[PDB]
Amino acid sequence: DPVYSFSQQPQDQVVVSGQPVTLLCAIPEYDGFVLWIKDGLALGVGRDLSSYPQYLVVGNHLSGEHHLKILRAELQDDAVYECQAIQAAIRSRPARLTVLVP
Amino acid sequence: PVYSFSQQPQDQVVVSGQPVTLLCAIPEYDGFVLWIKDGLALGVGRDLSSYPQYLVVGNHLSGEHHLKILRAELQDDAVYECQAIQAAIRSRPARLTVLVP
Ligand code: NA
Ligand code: NA
Repeated sequence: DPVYSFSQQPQDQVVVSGQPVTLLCAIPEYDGFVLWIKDGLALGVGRDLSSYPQYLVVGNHLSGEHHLKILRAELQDDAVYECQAIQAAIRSRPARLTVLVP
Repeated sequence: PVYSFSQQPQDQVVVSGQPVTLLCAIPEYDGFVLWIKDGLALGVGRDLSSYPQYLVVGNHLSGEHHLKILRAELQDDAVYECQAIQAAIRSRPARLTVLVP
């Protein structure tokens, strides 16, 4: 089987516009590339999501954490997100973020 | 999108054992390009070192990021797309049909 497994995977969430949200992703003992995918499109490579001011990879990389923080949820963030590892060739379960607008 | 594909991959039928190239080009784009196979990214840019069977080829000066499958096998029958991170564009998906003797 895949040498690697996820220790944490992102979960579906309902959030309010303007609220931060952290989607969890962790892979123990894994020192390769991790990508976050939003509706099929990669947001960046590793911690470099510099094309998206609204998205930040956080968590303790020493703990194998690659959490996606959406700093201020807006309706455009209502999407399906997944975490995947290139060298490990594994994909997390997909997580739907529901954004509700005040 | 300030950027667009000059070439995108097309569906292709190939026999097991033969190489096959999937075209992808984005003129004047100096950001990241990824190849995606059945929803999974194969590498970043020219670094597809996790897969000895897949090489990115083509003239990078002309913005080409062609995927060369060196020796098609049954496990390579899949849907492929190329996509650009900073440009935030995805190509059309290309289905590679691999036929076996
Ligand atoms: Na960012
Ligand atoms: Na390779």
